[PDB]
Amino acid sequence: CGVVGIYGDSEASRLCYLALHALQHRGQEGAGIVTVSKDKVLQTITGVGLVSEVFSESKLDQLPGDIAIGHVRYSTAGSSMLKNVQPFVAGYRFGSVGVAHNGNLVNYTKLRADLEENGSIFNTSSDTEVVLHLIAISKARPFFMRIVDACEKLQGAYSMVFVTEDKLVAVRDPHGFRPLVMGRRSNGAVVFASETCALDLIEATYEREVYPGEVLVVDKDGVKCQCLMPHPEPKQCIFEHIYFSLPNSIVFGRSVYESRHVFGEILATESPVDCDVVIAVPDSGVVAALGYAAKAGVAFQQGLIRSHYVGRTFIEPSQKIRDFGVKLKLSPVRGVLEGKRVVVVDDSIVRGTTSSKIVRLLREAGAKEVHMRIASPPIIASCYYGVDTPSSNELISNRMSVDEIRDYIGCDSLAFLSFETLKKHLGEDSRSFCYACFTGDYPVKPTEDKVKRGGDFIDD
Amino acid sequence: CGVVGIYGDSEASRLCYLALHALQHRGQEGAGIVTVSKDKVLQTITGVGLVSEVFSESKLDQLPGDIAIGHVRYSTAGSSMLKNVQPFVAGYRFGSVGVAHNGNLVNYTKLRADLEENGSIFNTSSDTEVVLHLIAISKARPFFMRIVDACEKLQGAYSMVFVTEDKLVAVRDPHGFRPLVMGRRSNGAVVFASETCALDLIEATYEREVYPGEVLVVDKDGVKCQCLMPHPEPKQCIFEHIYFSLPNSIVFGRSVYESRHVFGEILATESPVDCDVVIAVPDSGVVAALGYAAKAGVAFQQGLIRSHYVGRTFIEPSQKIRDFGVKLKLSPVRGVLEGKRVVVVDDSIVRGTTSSKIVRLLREAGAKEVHMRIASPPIIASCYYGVDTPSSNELISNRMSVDEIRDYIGCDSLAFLSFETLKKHLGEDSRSFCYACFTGDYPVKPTEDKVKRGGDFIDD
Amino acid sequence: CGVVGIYGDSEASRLCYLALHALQHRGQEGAGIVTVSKDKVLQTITGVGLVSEVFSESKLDQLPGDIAIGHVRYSTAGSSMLKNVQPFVAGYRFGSVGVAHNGNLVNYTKLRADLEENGSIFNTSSDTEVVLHLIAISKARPFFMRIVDACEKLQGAYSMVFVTEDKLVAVRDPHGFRPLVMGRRSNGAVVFASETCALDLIEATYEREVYPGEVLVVDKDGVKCQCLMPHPEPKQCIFEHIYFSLPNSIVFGRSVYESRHVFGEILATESPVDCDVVIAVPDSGVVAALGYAAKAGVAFQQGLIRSHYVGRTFIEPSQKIRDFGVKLKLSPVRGVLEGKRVVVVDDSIVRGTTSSKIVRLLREAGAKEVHMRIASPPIIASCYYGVDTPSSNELISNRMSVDEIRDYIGCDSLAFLSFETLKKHLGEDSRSFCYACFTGDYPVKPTEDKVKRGGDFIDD
Amino acid sequence: CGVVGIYGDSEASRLCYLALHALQHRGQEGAGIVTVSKDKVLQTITGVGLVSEVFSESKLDQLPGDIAIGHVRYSTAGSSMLKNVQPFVAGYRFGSVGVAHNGNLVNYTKLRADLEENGSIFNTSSDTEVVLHLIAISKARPFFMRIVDACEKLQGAYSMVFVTEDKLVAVRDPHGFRPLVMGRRSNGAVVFASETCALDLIEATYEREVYPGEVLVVDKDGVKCQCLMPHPEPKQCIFEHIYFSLPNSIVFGRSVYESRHVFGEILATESPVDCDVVIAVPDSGVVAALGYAAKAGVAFQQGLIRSHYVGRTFIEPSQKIRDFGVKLKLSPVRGVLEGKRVVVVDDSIVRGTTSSKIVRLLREAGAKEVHMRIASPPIIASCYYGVDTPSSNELISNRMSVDEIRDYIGCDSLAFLSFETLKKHLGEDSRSFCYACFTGDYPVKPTEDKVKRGGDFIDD
Ligand code: SF4
Ligand code: SF4
Ligand code: SF4
Ligand code: SF4
Repeated sequence: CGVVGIYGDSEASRLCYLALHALQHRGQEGAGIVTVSKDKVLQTITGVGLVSEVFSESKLDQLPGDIAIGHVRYSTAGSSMLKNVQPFVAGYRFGSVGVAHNGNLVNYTKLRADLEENGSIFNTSSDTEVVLHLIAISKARPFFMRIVDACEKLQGAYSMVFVTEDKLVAVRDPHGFRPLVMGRRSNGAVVFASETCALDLIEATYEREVYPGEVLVVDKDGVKCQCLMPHPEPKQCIFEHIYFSLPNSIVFGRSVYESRHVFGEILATESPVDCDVVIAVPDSGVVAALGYAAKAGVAFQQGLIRSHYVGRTFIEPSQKIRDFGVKLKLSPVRGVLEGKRVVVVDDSIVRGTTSSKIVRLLREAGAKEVHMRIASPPIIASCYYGVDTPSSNELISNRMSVDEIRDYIGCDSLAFLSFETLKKHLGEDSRSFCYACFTGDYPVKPTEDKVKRGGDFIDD
Repeated sequence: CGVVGIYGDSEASRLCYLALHALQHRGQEGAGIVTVSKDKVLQTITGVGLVSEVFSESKLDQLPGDIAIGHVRYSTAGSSMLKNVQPFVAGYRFGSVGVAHNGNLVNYTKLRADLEENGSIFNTSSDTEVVLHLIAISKARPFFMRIVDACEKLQGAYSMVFVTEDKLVAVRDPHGFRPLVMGRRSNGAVVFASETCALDLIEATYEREVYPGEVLVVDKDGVKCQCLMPHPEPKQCIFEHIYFSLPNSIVFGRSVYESRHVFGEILATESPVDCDVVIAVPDSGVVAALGYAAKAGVAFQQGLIRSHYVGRTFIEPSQKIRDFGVKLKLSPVRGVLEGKRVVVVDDSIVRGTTSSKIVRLLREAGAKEVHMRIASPPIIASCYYGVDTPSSNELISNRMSVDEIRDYIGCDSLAFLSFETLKKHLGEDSRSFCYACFTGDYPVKPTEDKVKRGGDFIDD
Repeated sequence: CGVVGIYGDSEASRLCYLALHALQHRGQEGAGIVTVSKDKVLQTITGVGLVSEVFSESKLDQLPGDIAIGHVRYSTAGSSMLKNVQPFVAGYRFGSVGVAHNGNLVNYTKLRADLEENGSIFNTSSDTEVVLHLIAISKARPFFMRIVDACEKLQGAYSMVFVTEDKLVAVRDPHGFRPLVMGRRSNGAVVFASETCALDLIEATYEREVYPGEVLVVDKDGVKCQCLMPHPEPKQCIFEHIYFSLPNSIVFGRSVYESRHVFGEILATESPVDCDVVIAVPDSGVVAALGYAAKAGVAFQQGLIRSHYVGRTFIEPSQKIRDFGVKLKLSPVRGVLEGKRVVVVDDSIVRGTTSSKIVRLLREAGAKEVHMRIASPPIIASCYYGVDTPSSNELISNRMSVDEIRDYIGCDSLAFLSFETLKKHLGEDSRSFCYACFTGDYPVKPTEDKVKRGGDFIDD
Repeated sequence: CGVVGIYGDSEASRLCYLALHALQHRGQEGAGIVTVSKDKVLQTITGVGLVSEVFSESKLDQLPGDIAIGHVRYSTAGSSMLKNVQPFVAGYRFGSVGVAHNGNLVNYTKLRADLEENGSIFNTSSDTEVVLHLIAISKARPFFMRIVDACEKLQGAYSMVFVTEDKLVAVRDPHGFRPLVMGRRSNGAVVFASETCALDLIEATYEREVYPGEVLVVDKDGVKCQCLMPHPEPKQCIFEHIYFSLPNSIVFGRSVYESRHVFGEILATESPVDCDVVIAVPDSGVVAALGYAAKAGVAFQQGLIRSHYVGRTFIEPSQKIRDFGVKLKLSPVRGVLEGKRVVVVDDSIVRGTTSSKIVRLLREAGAKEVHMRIASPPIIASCYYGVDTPSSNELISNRMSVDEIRDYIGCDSLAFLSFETLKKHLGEDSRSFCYACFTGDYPVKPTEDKVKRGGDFIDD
């Protein structure tokens, strides 16, 4: 998912909408904005669909004010989602507060059961309602002290933005699992975003990361760090660099473009093969493939073309056209592929069902050989920190060998990025990253049965 | 507002939709349904607008199950409503529960402040969330005992339907302020509705009123009254008969058609005037006007015609046409009015602004005289029991005399229904009705500053 | 169908929209407007659905100008209509012209075949495209002379409004089959409409009928009758008074309210029966029923209530609820009907399927007897003049006797309005009306196989 | 624009929808389909917007049949388009016919004036209605002979597909200005499309080009060439290869991918400059830039990223952010640009306004130098053959020098593709291509004042 906050700008809702648009890749199932009116009321509008499908200019017009947070939401309920109320808003003894969260509370069920034992009710099963509940039972003042009280009980990943009647506060969990960054507009306006690309769009100059364990709060006085909670060696999600963030972004202080380009280079040195063309699975693996092509010394060619007009809800012929889902967004250039030995670069392999479709598509297009190259180590464990992966037995690198996956998807060779060379490339910062999906060893371990943060607002 | 519940029918969502349609007059600002899937999960879909604007056949298809409750909501936020989340659903230690409510908790702010003092948060400012909170902090079992526990702390009006993973329960407050009735379908299906007309549509035979102070619960065993909470002398809302319900309805055991027809008769005996025509303000006052015409001995004529295609949002010429809102739904028949002395019957006068528009419309249409007759006593005090009236100083009968209102709206005579003759017509049951809007004396008095239940899910 | 035209008003599109709304009863399948920009271009927007479903304030904004015509369209394709392009616009040697038509060209197929023989193509099968074709092959000048040339070849009914780059012209066929009336606004604005009620809404004072055979043209000079084409004794459609127009209207110089009230009176004198209540089928037959109740000396009671929220596309339970279409818009008042002998008044009986449903509905509501009274003579022949009736063998008065229809619909008695007493009530003007649907004798007879003017813009 | 036809498939409308989707780049302003029902009626549904915005599964369901043509339209009226009625359908003496056209009739106004002189009317100002008119006045039989008769009067570009009650015919004008290609499905189904990519999607194997001057007709007998009209030396649009078609396409027998890659190579040999990075303006110039990077020997990097979620209607901050239109779809990777000398490749320059925006965007992103390279010769003359270019004085290469454009857009160097080296690369086929937009010399010259085919169905 993705979060956004703006303090001190008369177009807070519009700028929040734009930054949510710039982060749309982080979550397509839902969107929402919460803005503080000049009379200090939290107006919220929230729906299922894309940021543009949820917000019209008519609706942005119903959100006047100087402060706003915004959330963009991923969900395996896909388009069959019934309700979405994130950013979550509530009222309690100290006023009104809304929160937008990106992450996953590992100890959600224990926290919820303990709160339920004293009569708490839950409108949604989302972590952010547990965060608000914890803040509410806190007896400390001011608001940031209650945020501190609440966060000390949370295990897991969280990057959050809170909005109140006159404050905007950003929180990054002590491990720093999830990206959060701060920028400033030409006027005093302060913005937080999940990635720097959202800052770039609305011309908020990137200033710094929000630090792991930090509680930044901006009000009339300005931006002030009012807590650097105790935090160990970091564990920032490596999958942000592998897959989840955009190449223009600078997440965790690194250029995502350079990460993926170097991954491609590593694949080419460490698992070369005679080939005539290097191509990508677009648009993800283009950058990595460029790097592979650079080291391998054979030219990159745009052998597959992503369609501009993909919809994700599309008609299919009655007489079966097999693999229509992919053929509706990937078109092969027969001129580039016919009779050639093709190295096709891609960013990962989880289920393995779509890689098979892509290999078949390339072969039907005239490819003589298809050598697959994955710009990531094999994914063996589930993510417990806020991005949905299937269960551990559904991960094809848990069931099958590398040679077995090679046979299953039907390609001549198959090579993953070596985990050890990844750590070598990171070098000094190799200790600053979570790799649980490649190793199986989690920095924060689940205390009982655990969940993916976003399902649906449908109640058991 | 209006509520509906169905237990024991494989088409629960569809039948709930139809009954909400049959109650659409009770509330046009929002609608919603909650249905229990075969796997015992509470699926809910809820939106702003009419029942047909909120529910498509596609969406009814996402609500399979045997149990469902439904709510249809009134709100002075009109079409500018941002969020509507009623019927309200939540999860707590004993499972999942949804509730639909019609009424008003007089002591909401005290109940909410006391709950806030122990760390409760509130997603909405609606009474029904307070009811769920109270149920949740109850330590009793079973569910109906917690309903009893919660209701003993509520002052005010409430007719509610609760749904859980396998039960449907109906609750009527001890004064019986608000209608609630029960009926049975051909199969075992049990339905509760705010008015009998919803029962009539979906062919659930009317069985009985839910009694004041009753907690009916239907499950696999059947319908069982499991509490008849202590209850004073009833105070059923007389405005259900004056204005709020449909003539086909039998609310509080009486035919609403007969109530309004007799009111018209009373107006004609007790305040006659020489006239040539008796007409109504449609479609509300047609029935009363018929009765007036009968007693007065001059013929009823349909002198105004309501338009079938009223939209409630509508374009207006830029060169202002005066009173375009009424002219867009009421068309006079000049043949019936030209040169005649007209007695025009209507159900009430609150603000008094539209009565003036209607008199002007009749005069422009050729009426020689316009004698206004209101099929209700003068409305002087605000309703504290779940249907929105303006504040007491905004009620024209608080500021002005009967003769003063006559002058302000511009008619030759003006007469209200005598309160004493209303009580005489009720006779034996004259003690069973709330009249606070005609007297000023409330059966349940507000403990502090008090609210109207509808609001908007926009947070202070 | 219904037509509208406005000349000389800067809000021509908005006023056209409003008048089309005021005529919405004439046709619900389509709508459209054509307005002349200040640069003398004919901007047109046209769609399937109601006037409000077709035109948004955003779309009215794309139609600036001083002149506009508008059409509202009936079609047996119902909501399954694929295209609608009426008002029809075209360009030809003398500029650009749009036309909106209400009526039916009896000799359409002959006219179209003769035009096809010289290479004409037809985008639609509508009469109005034939009218434009005929105007175009005319070699006369000015424009009204070409209209005259074209109309002399048309047999049948037509009330039309033409718009050009700077003129608005109204045409009524020599028999005057179809209503057309003219009014003036406060500024110079001149409007034509199918019924006076559309004039009344937008405050254009009714001036006069457009006369049978008249070609009125309004331009910068003003309104001028430039042709009173030869026309015989008129044959104005009696069904406008029986069914098609609104009671507020004055069609053909008569009050439709008085027509229907007198019809009710006639039914009561000429076919009385012992009864306890007189009721109507709402909203059509209320006026007639009032008159019946007046003569019969038993009180009218609103025994059925039309629903305000009828949709015409509505969900129905899977387990069969019989006659759900009617039960979804007509609700009986059991108090008015239980155990009583009911006379129910209605405006016609064509198919006879719905009268049976209504009788059954009344009986289920407790009626002891159901005496049906039809405020119209029996309909035996099809209309050849622009309002769709089923074929002659589908008309129940063609198959069955009066006593046979009585048995088929299941009522105790059944009585139609006597044709001879209808002619007596008309008196002097009894010669001025078409009665072909009651007699079978047509004033203008079809020259070959003939059509209903509106089908679909779907091509054979 | 783009055209599609399918004969002999029970899913003709669905397959037409998919092929129109695969051609969506050819025109975004409108879409439409015409399908022949089993009863031999031409059902058509047609609207403004994208293919997915125009067609729902509900609407495809209303188009059953075995034959269908489809059109996708470009229009400078953009989203402000009022009506789109293409594919055009009509009825005439020999039955019913629909046509979809891509091209431009140079002699439209003369053809239309001559047809107007004999009484023709025109619903639209589109060329395709003139084609239908000409077919209709033909006295020859069969249908293809009338097509031949009509085409002999047309000067200009046209690739058309006609549908009748039982035939599908394809027509390519004698110069072959516009692409049209034929393919076959697994069952007998025959499809025509503007580009091979539409064939590829729905698995119709590419068979051959439709030849310049050809009239192919497919019916029950099969595909038969029934006219190879006299045709000069071809003049196929070079802009199909420069800009208009997709790289997966094989238009005019050549791989568009190879054309653009070679153009990039030519730019690098003939106008080199010291640089550190080669980047493209996505996604258009990626292929050419790849070729440039190959010849120049400096690596390609994806220095700009096109946004996936471009909307073409989009909100903008009220405190103006400059160049928001481009910043909303192109994001620079600062890591790739900061301090580097950038060669940025793009496919053309017409107005020159957006190139300036892009250079500014690159400079703000840290580029030390910006060398622009255009993979096309300078565009000096307007296209008279069916794709909209501004007038000749609006083309920046008409006003300014190459060095002058370099200064105006603000880059260090600027180089266009040499026209002579383009002709050299074409070699044998250099005579088979229209270059009027680079030379000024037209193969077919306008006989009088001339138009762009798209317009809007708004009438003068
Ligand atoms: S388990 Fe994988 S996806 Fe989850 S935080 Fe760790 S590295 Fe990222
Ligand atoms: S105050 Fe009036 S409206 Fe309110 S419950 Fe009492 S009688 Fe009804
Ligand atoms: S046939 Fe009947 S409906 Fe038709 S014009 Fe004559 S009276 Fe009217
Ligand atoms: S003028 Fe240019 S764009 Fe037009 S057809 Fe010729 S080459 Fe193509």
